[PDB]
Amino acid sequence: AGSKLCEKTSKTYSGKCDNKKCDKKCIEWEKAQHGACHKREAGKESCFCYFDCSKSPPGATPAPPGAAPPPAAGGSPSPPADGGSPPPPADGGSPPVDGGSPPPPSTH
Repeated sequence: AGSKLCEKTSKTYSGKCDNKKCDKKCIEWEKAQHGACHKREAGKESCFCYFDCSKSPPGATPAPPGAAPPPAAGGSPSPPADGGSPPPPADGGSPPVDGGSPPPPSTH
């Protein structure tokens, strides 16, 4: 009938290599359970995700490439970015005069 684990190797991830993006994209594209990213081989970033398929027995026994997954690793980059900082109020010049000017936006 069916009962095992299915893992994807960025077979449809595309785009840059991120942390949450790799996982989200995995569950959004491959509807997996958990995904991760790793840079290696000519600097090529690969995304590996694992999700229960068919039934997923208590033994797991996924479908790896060669039965040799990556180490525990410890990367997952995600610096402090994007914290609420929209563009200025579109006044309208025509011709354009740059616009903006001080004071500066929020978040020092």
